[PDB]
Amino acid sequence: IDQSVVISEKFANSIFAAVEHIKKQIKERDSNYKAIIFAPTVKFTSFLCSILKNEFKKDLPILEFHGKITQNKRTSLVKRFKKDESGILVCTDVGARGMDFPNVHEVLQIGVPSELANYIHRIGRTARSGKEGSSVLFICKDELPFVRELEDAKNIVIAKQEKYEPSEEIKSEVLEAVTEEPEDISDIVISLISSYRSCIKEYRFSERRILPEIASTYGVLLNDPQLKIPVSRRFLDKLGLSRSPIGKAMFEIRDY
Amino acid sequence: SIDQSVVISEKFANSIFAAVEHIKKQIKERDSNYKAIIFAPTVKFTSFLCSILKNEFKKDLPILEFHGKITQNKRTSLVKRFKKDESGILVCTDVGARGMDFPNVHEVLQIGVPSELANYIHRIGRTARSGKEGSSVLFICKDELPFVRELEDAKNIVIAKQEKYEPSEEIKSEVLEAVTEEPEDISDIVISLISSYRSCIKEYRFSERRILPEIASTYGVLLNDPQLKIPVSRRFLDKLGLSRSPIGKAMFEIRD
RNA sequence: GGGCGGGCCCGCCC
RNA sequence: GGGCGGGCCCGCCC
Repeated sequence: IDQSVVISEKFANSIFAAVEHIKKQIKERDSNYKAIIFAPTVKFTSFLCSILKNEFKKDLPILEFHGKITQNKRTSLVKRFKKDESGILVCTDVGARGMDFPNVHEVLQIGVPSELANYIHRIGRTARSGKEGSSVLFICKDELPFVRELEDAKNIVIAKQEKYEPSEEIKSEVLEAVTEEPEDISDIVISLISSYRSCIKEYRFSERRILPEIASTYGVLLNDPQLKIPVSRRFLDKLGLSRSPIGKAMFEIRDY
Repeated sequence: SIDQSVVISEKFANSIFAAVEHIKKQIKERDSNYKAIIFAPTVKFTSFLCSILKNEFKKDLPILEFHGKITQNKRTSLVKRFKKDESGILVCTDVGARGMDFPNVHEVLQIGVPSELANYIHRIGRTARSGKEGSSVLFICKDELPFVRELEDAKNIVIAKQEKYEPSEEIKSEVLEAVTEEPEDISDIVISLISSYRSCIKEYRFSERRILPEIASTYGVLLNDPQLKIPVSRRFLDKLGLSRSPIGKAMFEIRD
């Protein structure tokens, strides 16, 4: 397994990095690309499918797959993806139940996994039964402590590292194809905020840095970097970031 | 070291009385030095059992409620507490088993069959530990019996002591009077049992035509009107998929 | 001791 | 789509 890790300045930029990477692979392989792309939350998984569809609906079949997909539909698109020699399966850390897919070229990871163990489980889906394979972990600056934890804990090193700053061209291409409304982007980012908040201690993250960055994804996606997430003073209490400067950095109070 | 027995009652509901009587006896004989685990199929039913057992033995013993929908903090504490207690009854579902090794447990009671054939073993493991003696009592009803035959054929276990049980009018009144729950709650409770039992029919070779009406009849029995059926909407009956079924007519009273 | 919310997943049934 | 049971991680209040 040829493991690599693409670091970006902002969490959001991991999205672009991934889209670009996919475009390159499709061009080189003439649309003979079959990859699994993992995501931290269900809402963010669906969000990724939209983008990937708007980008590569024509070239590849984009498959959404997570816990909140009904069992019938889950059984059918596992069978389908087993058959497909081309397509991208976007999913969360779903159970291995019957997740043995042949001829998978790459496993992509946008953002760290919920728990340290899953990193191993994810890359297992490629380079099996003799075939070659690659893994690409797209993270941001503030997620880095995860890689260190992979070594100290599970004793795994990622040989190839690389920085990434997105072109103004790619940012516009992606964001333009985003049809979701602000209320949906908020739901999406909040699910990320909660996910990342849950794995701070485990990955020795810096709360004061990581949360604001994740939240900033809201503005970045709505093409207004300095626009913060609108919430009620009550909702903020419900998150427990009410009297916190981190909260003032992440959110815009609107209780009037 | 495990003295296994099984008390068969005519109706599911009667297993409740059988258990309460059993517990009273053990308390009398042991002068309240009784420590037992009593397993239950659903959460709501577990809580319902705690109410009864509290009204019956709050003075003599500590009654502890323990299931998946108990918050992790409260779960850590009452595990510690029960480990320490030399007297008390833990009412729970097939929870855990993350460190569920409780010392000096005298009996494991089981009201109704377990969800999985395997769990029967797991449950009785909690007694007769590290040399000490222990006993198991399985309270079931006529229609659950196929479970015992399945235990032999599959798991190759035989329960030596059997006993048929028909409750006195005295005990029925003692228990039911202490029940503070309202009819809407008794409906919620029985429905959880209806669904639990419906999920383990094929596995235990139960007769749907017999077992479900019996479980549902628990509603009347508890409200002291044996022929009173469970009130539900034609919509709710469709949600369960027992709409055009005679079994549904036997279990429910339609109010569309 | 009591109350409440959030992220991910698994098993079984209709 | 719904139901029953369960696992892991996180936050808040008294």
